[PDB]
Amino acid sequence: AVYHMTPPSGWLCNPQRPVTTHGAYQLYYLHSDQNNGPGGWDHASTTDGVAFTHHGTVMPLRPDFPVWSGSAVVDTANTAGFGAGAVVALATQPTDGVRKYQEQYLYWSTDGGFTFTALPDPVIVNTDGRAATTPAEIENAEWFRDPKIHWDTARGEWVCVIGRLRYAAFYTSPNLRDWTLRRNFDYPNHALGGIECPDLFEITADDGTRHWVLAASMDAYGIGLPMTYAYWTGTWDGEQFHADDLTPQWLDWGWDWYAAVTWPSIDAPETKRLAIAWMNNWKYAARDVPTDASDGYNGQNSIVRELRLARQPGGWYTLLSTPVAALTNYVTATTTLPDRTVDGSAVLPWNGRAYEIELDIAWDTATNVGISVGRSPDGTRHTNIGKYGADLYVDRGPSDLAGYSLAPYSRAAAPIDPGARSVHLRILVDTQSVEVFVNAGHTVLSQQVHFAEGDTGISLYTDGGPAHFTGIVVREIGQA
Repeated sequence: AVYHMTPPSGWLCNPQRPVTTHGAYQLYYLHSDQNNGPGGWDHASTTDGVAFTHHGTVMPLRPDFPVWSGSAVVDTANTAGFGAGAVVALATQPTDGVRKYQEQYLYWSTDGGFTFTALPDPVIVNTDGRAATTPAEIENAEWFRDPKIHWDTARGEWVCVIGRLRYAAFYTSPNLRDWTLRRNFDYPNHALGGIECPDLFEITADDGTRHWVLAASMDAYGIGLPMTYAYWTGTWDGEQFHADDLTPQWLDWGWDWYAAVTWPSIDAPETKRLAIAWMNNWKYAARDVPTDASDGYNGQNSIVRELRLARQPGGWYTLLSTPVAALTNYVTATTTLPDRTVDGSAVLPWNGRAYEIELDIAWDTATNVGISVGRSPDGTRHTNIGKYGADLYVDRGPSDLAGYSLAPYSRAAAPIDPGARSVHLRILVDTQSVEVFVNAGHTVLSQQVHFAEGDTGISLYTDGGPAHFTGIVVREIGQA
């Protein structure tokens, strides 16, 4: 990947919410030497959200004691007693290597999050596990992970949300060590998924109102929905979370945007948040990838995006997404191409493997319009991005690579007004991925695509009528 974070080597997995220290973002992420094997937390730093500097392991795997997802906060006020400004983290670990014993262990750092020390006794015990007898009880005790901590300014205390089987548990604490159980958060459509890597935060909307947001990585594929990140706007009152609407909204409609995490930006923590996700999907994550053979590593993170909460008619709010602005600083060349009308298909006179392409498409009677990226000159390979019916789709099927096929997960789609007769697209193409930001960023589709060396072309196509392709600009991107 030219501009997507990847591990120097090994298996990359769940990113952990970055903390801000030493004037930079300290990102942590699950890492293992063996693909889908046990591991711990590794560390990387980024000043702009694009380029990263890897620092190695920070919370190592220990004999039959791996470290799973969690979160870290800067104890500015020294509420935990490990020193003012100490970086305090909570992570799920299966005690004694026993899955039903998975509980939350605390780790702390006094050097801005570079080295950590472990607290021998877990701060949030899995009592369910030490009583689970029936299959149901055990299955439930085996889903108690990914603690996400948030400082509730209004109540002056720490609140933590933990993922369970189809529900989320909440705990509060004044010192990060002594936690008090609160009321679970239940949602009605369990076909949605069961809550992993939950997110909890406060953000101020474009109208100045403040809001809480509870989210989590799901798996609603069974009901035609994403396997990414869903969120419920609402309020946390210290006892329970009140979702404004029990039907959640989605942040990505692509195949690969899992275990996403968000964090407040440096320049505007209350209104703008940054977000990054592991670009993989458990339907096929456990396998070797092209990069394994070519570079000895497996997995990359998504591009970092900026989020903001916008008010909607009726009084509800929704998040909008956009590529981190800093990406612009890595643009090495900018190519504009003349507007053109095409009826059928046309190959653009440009080739590349890592770039961003923006364009507008307008049509009338056409029943399908789109653009193909990663097009091989032999015409057999390409990823299609277009509008059809009520879908703004991304079809990576024609890009399936022998020995690494992503089939049958080929056509992803975001909802789009079926009456739309034009659309704006901003597409980020890298060596192993395609990320599509639609229109104003309300819908985004992120997916890994295994492009071959020669998959460099771009073509335009329509079905059922001509379309006018305008404002075509391609920005080549170079790494650091």
